[PDB]
Amino acid sequence: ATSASSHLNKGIKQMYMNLPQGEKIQLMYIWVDGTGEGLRCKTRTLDCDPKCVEELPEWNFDGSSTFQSEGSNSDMYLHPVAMFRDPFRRDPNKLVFCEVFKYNRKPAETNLRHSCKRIMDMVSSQHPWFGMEQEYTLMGTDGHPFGWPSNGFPGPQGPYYCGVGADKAYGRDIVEAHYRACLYAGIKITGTNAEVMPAQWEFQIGPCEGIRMGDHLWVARFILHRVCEDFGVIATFDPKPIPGNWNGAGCHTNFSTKAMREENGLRCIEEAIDKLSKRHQYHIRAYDPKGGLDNARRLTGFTSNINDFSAGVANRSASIRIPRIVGQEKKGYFEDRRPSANCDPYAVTEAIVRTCLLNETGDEPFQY
Amino acid sequence: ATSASSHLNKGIKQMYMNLPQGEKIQLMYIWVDGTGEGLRCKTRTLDCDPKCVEELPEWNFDGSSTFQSEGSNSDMYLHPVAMFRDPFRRDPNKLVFCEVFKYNRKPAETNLRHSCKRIMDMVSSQHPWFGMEQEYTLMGTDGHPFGWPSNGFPGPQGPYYCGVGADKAYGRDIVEAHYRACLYAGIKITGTNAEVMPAQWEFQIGPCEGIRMGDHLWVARFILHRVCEDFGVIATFDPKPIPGNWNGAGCHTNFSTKAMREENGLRCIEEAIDKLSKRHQYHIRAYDPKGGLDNARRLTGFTSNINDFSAGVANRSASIRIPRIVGQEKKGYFEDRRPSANCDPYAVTEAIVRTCLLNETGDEPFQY
Amino acid sequence: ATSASSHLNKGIKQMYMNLPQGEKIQLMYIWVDGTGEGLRCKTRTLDCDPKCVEELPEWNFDGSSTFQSEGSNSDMYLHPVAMFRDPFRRDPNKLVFCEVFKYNRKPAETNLRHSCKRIMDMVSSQHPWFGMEQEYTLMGTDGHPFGWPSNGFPGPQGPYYCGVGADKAYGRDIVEAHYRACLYAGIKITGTNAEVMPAQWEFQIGPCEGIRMGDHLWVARFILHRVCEDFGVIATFDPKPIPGNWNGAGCHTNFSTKAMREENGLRCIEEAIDKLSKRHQYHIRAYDPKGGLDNARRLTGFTSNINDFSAGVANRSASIRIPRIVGQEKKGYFEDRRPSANCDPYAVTEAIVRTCLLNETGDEPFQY
Amino acid sequence: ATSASSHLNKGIKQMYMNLPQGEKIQLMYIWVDGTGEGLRCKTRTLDCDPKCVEELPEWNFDGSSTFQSEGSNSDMYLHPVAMFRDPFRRDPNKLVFCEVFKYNRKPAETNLRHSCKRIMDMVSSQHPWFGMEQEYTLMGTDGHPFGWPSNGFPGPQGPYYCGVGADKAYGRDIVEAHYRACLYAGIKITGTNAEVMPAQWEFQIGPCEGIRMGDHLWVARFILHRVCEDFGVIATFDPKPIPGNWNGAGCHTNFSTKAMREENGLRCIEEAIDKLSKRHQYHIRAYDPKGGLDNARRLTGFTSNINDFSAGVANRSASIRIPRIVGQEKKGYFEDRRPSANCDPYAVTEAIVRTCLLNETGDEPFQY
Amino acid sequence: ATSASSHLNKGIKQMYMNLPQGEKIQLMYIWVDGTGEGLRCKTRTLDCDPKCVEELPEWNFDGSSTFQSEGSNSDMYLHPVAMFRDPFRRDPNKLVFCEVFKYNRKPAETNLRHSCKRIMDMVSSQHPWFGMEQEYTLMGTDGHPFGWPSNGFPGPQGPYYCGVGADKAYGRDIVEAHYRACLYAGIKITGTNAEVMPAQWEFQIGPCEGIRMGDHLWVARFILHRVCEDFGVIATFDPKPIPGNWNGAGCHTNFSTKAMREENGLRCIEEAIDKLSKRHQYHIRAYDPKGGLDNARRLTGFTSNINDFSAGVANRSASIRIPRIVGQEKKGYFEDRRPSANCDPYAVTEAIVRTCLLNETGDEPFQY
Ligand SMILES: [Mn+2]
Ligand SMILES: [Mn+2]
Ligand SMILES: [Mn+2]
Ligand SMILES: [Mn+2]
Ligand SMILES: [Mn+2]
Ligand SMILES: [Mn+2]
Ligand SMILES: [Mn+2]
Ligand SMILES: [Mn+2]
Ligand SMILES: [Mn+2]
Ligand SMILES: [Mn+2]
Repeated sequence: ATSASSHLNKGIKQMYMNLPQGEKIQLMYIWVDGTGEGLRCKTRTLDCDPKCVEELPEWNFDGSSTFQSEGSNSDMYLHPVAMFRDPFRRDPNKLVFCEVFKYNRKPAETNLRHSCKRIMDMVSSQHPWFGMEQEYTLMGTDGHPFGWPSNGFPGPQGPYYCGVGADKAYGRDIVEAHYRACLYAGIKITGTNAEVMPAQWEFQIGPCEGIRMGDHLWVARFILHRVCEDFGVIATFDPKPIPGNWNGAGCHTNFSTKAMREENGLRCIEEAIDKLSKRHQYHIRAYDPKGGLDNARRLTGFTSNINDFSAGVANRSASIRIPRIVGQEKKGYFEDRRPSANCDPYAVTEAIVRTCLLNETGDEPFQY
Repeated sequence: ATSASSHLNKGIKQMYMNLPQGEKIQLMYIWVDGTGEGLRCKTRTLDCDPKCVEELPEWNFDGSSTFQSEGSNSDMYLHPVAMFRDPFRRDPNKLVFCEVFKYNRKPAETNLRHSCKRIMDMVSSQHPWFGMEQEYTLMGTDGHPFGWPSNGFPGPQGPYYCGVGADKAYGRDIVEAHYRACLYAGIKITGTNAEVMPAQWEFQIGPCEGIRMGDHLWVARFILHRVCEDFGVIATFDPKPIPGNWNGAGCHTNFSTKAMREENGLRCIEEAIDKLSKRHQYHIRAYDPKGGLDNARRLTGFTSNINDFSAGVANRSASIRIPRIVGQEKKGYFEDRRPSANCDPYAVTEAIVRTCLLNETGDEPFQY
Repeated sequence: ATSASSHLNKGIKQMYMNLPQGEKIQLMYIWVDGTGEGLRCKTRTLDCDPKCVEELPEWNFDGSSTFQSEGSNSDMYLHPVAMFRDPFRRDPNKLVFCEVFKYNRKPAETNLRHSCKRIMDMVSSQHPWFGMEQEYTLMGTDGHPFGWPSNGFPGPQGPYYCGVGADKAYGRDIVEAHYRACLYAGIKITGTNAEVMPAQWEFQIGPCEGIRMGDHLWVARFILHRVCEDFGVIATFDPKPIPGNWNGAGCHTNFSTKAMREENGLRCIEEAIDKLSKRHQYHIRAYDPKGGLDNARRLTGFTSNINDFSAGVANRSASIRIPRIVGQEKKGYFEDRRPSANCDPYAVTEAIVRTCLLNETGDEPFQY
Repeated sequence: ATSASSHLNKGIKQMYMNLPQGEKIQLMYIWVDGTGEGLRCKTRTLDCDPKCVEELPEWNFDGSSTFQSEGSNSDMYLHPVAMFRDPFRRDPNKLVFCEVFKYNRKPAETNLRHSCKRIMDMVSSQHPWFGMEQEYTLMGTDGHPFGWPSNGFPGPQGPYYCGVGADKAYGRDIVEAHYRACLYAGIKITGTNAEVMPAQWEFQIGPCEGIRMGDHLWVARFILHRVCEDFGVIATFDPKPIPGNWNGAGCHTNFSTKAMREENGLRCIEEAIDKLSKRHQYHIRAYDPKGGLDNARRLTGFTSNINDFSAGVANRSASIRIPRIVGQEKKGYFEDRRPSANCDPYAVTEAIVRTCLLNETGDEPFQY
Repeated sequence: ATSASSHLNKGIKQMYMNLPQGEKIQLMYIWVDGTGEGLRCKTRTLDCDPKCVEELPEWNFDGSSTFQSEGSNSDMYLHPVAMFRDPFRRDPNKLVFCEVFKYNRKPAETNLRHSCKRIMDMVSSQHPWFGMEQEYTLMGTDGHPFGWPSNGFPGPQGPYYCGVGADKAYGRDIVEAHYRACLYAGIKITGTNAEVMPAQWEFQIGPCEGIRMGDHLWVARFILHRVCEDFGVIATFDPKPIPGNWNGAGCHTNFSTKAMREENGLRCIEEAIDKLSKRHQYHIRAYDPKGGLDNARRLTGFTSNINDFSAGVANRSASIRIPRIVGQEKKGYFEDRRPSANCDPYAVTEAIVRTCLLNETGDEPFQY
């Protein structure tokens, strides 16, 4: 069951997009709404052919329509912070991820990018590298996963992981289109695979230094949403898209700095793991938009326990996993398997840096 | 009845694949899962534009999701061994067939390529050439062959063999696409034809010296699976896809060495045939993933008998067939008609070489 | 009602065929099965880029699957005799019409091309030119003509002959595609038209000297079959596809030699017509694969009578028709309207030459 | 695929038929058209409430519309000869099988009942008893058997004979309704079963003395036609409804007289069998409306050969079969397995009586 | 996916069955074909209104069409042995379960009722009571269980056992109709329930002394088949209708005699259980038509192991279960959980009596 807009003749759209647009450039403005998990987009025309993000002009939108402000002063300004080519409108047009701001220049409630960027500007001396493996479930318009039998379930799990075939991988066309669009847009995407759950996939955004990780992950999520809209399906980042004995959707996070990637860098990995063991409660609170409510359906064991912390080397069921190659070479990175699929990358990255590099302690972040 | 993902608009996918990806290269990693008949695929991005297979980096995957390992140490490393262009992502992207290894560098349970490669490295002085004619049945998502009437059977056998017409060949588009993809990828494919059973086809991988035969056959199987996934059907290698008076799916194997292709080389053919007559039980055990259980439904006579060995010149019903041209010219090769359609090419090729060139005897292989 | 394979997404097939195949060349081998009216095809890969037909290698196939041989020695060799470009695989790939031979080099039962070629090698001094107007009926997979109402008939005959419009010509796309494919392949096709019966068309293969007529007609029939398979319909050459007051499908034959096309050549036309009047029974026996059984449903008068011979100038209902322009100019050719639509062109052409140029008499052909 | 009239709401028809009609009585007049295998029906209202057939009035119809007469004098009179209750209009209304007569009181071309009744009036002293097992194929409106897969065939023969289950018996509702209607109408029906061919059934009309056999069989055929019309399918009496390896539809005939059912009556069975052996050609000519043309597709062996006569005890493949119980008890009847399913019962019964009781000889019947 | 005959308008069938048939009585003859698991039915008309089974006449049928005899003497006689009212044709018509016999009065290959009846005539002094709980799976015409999602599976097992609701019980209408038909026909049916597998039900035939158990169970199976045919689904008695983690279909058997139901009758239960422990191999061979081949897919543990025998009190996983109430009261019966769902009740009952009451020993039955 696909969307009604998907059944429109795409040949007409291809013919219309084949027109030479000319000097005019369409700038698609992207930002995060008040829910903290959704995205919003609207386009504008610019004729100067800009080169840098700082050249792009500020924009404003009605925040009362995005669950971001009341009716008194509902106007919210958009400050561009990321600059990417548009894969749905080819090279001349561009994708613009923006930072939401209130009417009085204050950061919005869901605008975690301001604090995240401040933290990484503080810690840039250590060069923190992040990589997050977003896992999403391809769902039809009917609320059930794509390709799943009507009013039923497919076979048991096990053949679907990284599977090839009509009965092993559902909606691979969406994944291929999203991969090509992310490569075209300049998103630092490293790879993709099919997860254990059928119609559930994964794409790994590559090492991005600091705020670039959150920027690239958010733009990749928007690109995936637009590709699924073109194909007529819905990509949901719910941690537990289907209750029962089905694999949950999570977003593991890899963390590494200059010392952790240097020779004999395992000691810093142990220090970071101990700090995360100390701040497990804060991290699990900050690893999803609902403060652990959504992640309680994925990290239920039977995925590490939500209420119990555990770490180890090459442990799939541990909250923090050290790659076996990292332990063998005594250097590399460590993977945080706690964050959910709908987690805000800015909050996750900020919490990881605060616990590791800033030695933060307590139950609340410290304002600097 | 095709897959639900097939009904997605392919024009959108074509438009997205028309984007210039640029310097980034997608490497699709392919390996054999724990079932020994299925295949798994997942992709990664590499920016160095590699030339040789040894340059490609090693990868790891969760073996517990592919019926290959337990939960203790479920990580399995991937060692690339074959290097091919990607027909589904054009020239810059590549297909990578990999060798599965355990966490402690030991070969996996289904990783027969290690022993096969060792054997052919031993016997490379004789230059063994192999060619296997894989026969597959095009099945819809409903478990019945493609193009077959709903809840029924088509006309009797005889018009469908190498037939041309709407009512004589089912799913020829898949066969043409697979042939073009195999030619593009560099797979040494020689030809194709429609088998006696409707919707059942065949493609013959050409003479490949040693381990290249298994590599090319496995990559061709993966390419066929991906093409059928694109078209929305399922290609099954079951030896007896439909019970009753319907032709079974098998994978005949041609074998030849330097002496067997030389002048007056028929004597070596007789020696090899006698050795296979001696080791019929071992060969029939090693000619399918289930140790003769699957092949018991195809080689039931009425196809040579599974429990009875027979060989001859230009004999269709014999286990080993000498081509009539080979007998006329007193040189050439001989065909082994016993292996099933789901047989692992590595095991078949290794058994043939062990019986012929290594003069192996007994009921178990000898470890060197 | 079209075939289930037709509903497959052809965009995927176009994308796969857009790949550059490279140096490898696919040779599609074509031959006539044991029924004498059907065709069989299977392809092979050749890397030498051949120029002439004699360079192409011989092939073999299982004759027991084509109603051509018993189980004792079921292998039948294929000897290429015609060389054509492949319209379904573009210029580098080629179509190969082959001559079927038994295991002991003897011509097959349905291999009339050997005797036909011998006869025309004998009579090449007179330069016999032949042209046959094959008429076929476009039928869906349901056994009823294409575009005909479900469980019914269209309007009465008369508007459909050479008609233009949605309600006047059924399946014109197949005819256009077949015409383009025949022109691309080098088939000497002269024209096409819609016959009186709806969904029944006709294409006229042009003057081809001797065995070339049979070769080109058979290759054109195969190309039509493949085009209909691509479009999902079935092209039947039955003489009476639909019983009742509907036009039958026939294949008229034009015959001319050097003297018949020369000045004052009408006398040779009268001599040939008298010889055919003498040998009407032999010709009507040899003008269809069933020895007049199939043609008894078309040549029933109400089309000349099957049991009565008649000839004249510009007579539609006569067995032999002299074109009015030929009579006016006292030179040209004459048309034989007796052969059926499923007639073997080799047998028809051989019988015509034997009666006209070889002055054959009796009820059986004379072996030379 | 059922008829369009079948999809009409039958609840409305039931409601309308629930009305009390009153004193008026509907008389459905039945007769055989010019084809000799079809039936025609039209009704009239009579208010006298008749008791005997001779009371019913004569009727007339346009014979030019039933392939029975030319346009000069196309009126044909109907003479009622059989009297039966109407199962489609309940007890007060009646079914009337009539005898067709020309304008000049001469019997029609297809009116074999006159000669048949004369013969049995001659031979009534011997009390000939006849029973014919009509076998019919339930076909949908699309020309393919009922319940058969679209554009295909069901499983092989063997499970369908007298089968019970959804996949073993097709259209059993029609058979049950026809059995109930025949029992209600007074037709001497003995039993029913499912034949080897799927959707092919059989009903055996019981021992009827003389002309009553033909009358009851024709009325039963009409009742079956009307029941199939109500259900929306077509009951065809073609001897070979589906070409190939499928069971044909035939109408075996049992014959017995007073001496043949008496003690030590086997000698008369041998005499009758010898007479039928003598007159096999006449019988096979007179056992179908087309003079053996239709039966040539059923009695092709592989059913006794059409051109070869054979008889025996408990022989299924013999033209004449003596039941094994009859041979054991030295009395009873013998079965004639030659007549086709579309045979006229009057002609079959008349030929059997002429050969057995009247000792007729030659190639043409003798007019008395 | 239901049968095409199910979509016929049942209002017409109801109207036709509403006719008063009168004095004529339809006798439906039922017997077991050569497969040993299927059933066959065909009807005849009798006008004497019989009271007892011995009054009914013998019948004959073509055994070559039921996989029961060769073509030499294919006639097989039917001897009625059970007498039941017909629920599909109301009170006047009757159901007749018959005993198949060869042409020479010898019992057929699948006619186990003769030996079973002889054994129970021998052992009638002890009054053996049997009750078998047949479990069947309601399957559509497509080969998948009724109500299951197309190309998929429903939720996991556990809510479906004896469930009530649209999503908990599939095809309850068939079960209710079958229960009513069995009660009407006089079948000693005790109860019904829905098994763990969805669309899989169970009906328990009550205590029937000796051969009556087999008779009633076979007639109940035929009634279930006819009811499913009316509703358009297929009732399969396969031991493992769906491979995987789904409950298998079995037919447990309760056994009790006069001593076992008397006071302090537990000792005889122990003796019988010990005898069955001794003869486990013979029983498991004789508990299905395929000699343990079918039951190997159901009794695989994970249902007691097929190769391991075990017995106990109130043990679900044991081959022989003593009911807990029986152990508490020291009297009653014991349940044999080994027989499969397609088991012949005659063979099961005969084996149980031979092991228990006749003290049979060895690997083959002893002919008396
Ligand atoms: Mn992963
Ligand atoms: Mn991972
Ligand atoms: Mn082959
Ligand atoms: Mn072969
Ligand atoms: Mn014309
Ligand atoms: Mn013409
Ligand atoms: Mn019969
Ligand atoms: Mn019979
Ligand atoms: Mn139970
Ligand atoms: Mn129970």
